[PDB]
Amino acid sequence: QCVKLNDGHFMPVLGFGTYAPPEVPRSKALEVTKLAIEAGFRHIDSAHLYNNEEQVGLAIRSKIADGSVKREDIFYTSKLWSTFHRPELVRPALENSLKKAQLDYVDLYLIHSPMSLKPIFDIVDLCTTWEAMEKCKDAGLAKSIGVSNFNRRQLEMILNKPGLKYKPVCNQVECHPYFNRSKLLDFCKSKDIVLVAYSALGSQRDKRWVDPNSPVLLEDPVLCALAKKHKRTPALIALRYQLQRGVVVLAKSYNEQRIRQNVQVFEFQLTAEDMKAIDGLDRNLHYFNSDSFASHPNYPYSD
Ligand SMILES: NC(=O)c1ccc[n+]([C@@H]2O[C@H](COP(=O)([O-])OP(=O)(O)OC[C@H]3O[C@@H](n4cnc5c(N)ncnc54)[C@H](OP(=O)(O)O)[C@@H]3O)[C@@H](O)[C@H]2O)c1
Ligand SMILES: CC1=C(CC(=O)O)c2cc(F)ccc2/C1=C\c1ccc([S@](C)=O)cc1
Repeated sequence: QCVKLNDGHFMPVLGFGTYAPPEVPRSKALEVTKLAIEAGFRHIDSAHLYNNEEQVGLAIRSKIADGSVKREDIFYTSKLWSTFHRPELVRPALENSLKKAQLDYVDLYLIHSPMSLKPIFDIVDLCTTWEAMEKCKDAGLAKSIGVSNFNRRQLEMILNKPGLKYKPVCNQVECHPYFNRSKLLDFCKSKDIVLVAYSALGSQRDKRWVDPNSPVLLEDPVLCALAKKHKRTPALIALRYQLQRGVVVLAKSYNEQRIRQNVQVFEFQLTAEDMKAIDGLDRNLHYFNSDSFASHPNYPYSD
């Protein structure tokens, strides 16, 4: 199914995450994005940062070419990287992501992060960045625009901007049973802003930003015990948890079996008691936990 965004467009509630670390051959993104679409994924999450937009757009275009899907059946997101926050850089950055993917438009374009970088940190009025995203939606380059990694105060800045034309349709943030974002989720729902969860499965645990001593979400005993009760898997429990909270959830897998497993999230449900047990896992744990973000003046978790 799909959720209706506050601008009238529609977002599929389960999305495929395309990020893989640079040790993975660029060509794997092409193969696993085709598998994801074959499996039933219709929402595809990419970013300038991921260095995979050529491969991901080819996968989408290839699945249009063989008649498996139409362009309008695919929801494709890209993101503005943080060295392009200056308003004059936003449109060219988007047109580059479009040229790489070879698409006429993205369904969704996000400010990837509030933590601006020199075009070394930068100081940018993100309200001006936002005005330039608005113009991109006006131009038809992005169907919808939104933000990623914004905390409540940074989102309020956008929402209270003098002469705002379009609300962010979404805030894409770290969100999973260890860090379930209940308060931010409530705030978003009160503004008809969709919360989209990334690292919903515990993150890739990349050693550059994630402490390998952090607990492994998918080994959690409550998730395991739920997975055994429903005869599903811990990953599926964690994904279904978000859908029943009204969260759009991403899932990265470069594995053929797992990509196909993840679509099973539509095939079952959890009870109130299951949901309450999962909500009781919350421990304020963001897996991305690095000096590279934490020392930034607009670090979202400075809270
Ligand atoms: N906006 C941002 O700042 C931001 C930040 C992080 C992520 N994201 C987006 O969100 C996407 C997903 O988040 P993430 O990359 O942190 O990964 P994730 O979705 O939390 O997945 C973590 C690991 O879960 C494994 N997995 C997938 N399905 C599984 C299953 N059924 N059972 C067991 N393990 C399974 C995957 O390993 P395998 O590949 O081996 O299956 C994956 O590497 C990202 O790729 C990117 O598209 C955005
Ligand atoms: C892999 C990665 C992600 C995850 C994703 O989007 O899937 C990410 C998300 C952000 F909001 C910001 C940075 C990153 C990132 C790599 C990265 C980290 C620090 C820097 S610099 C040293 O500040 C540059 C790049």
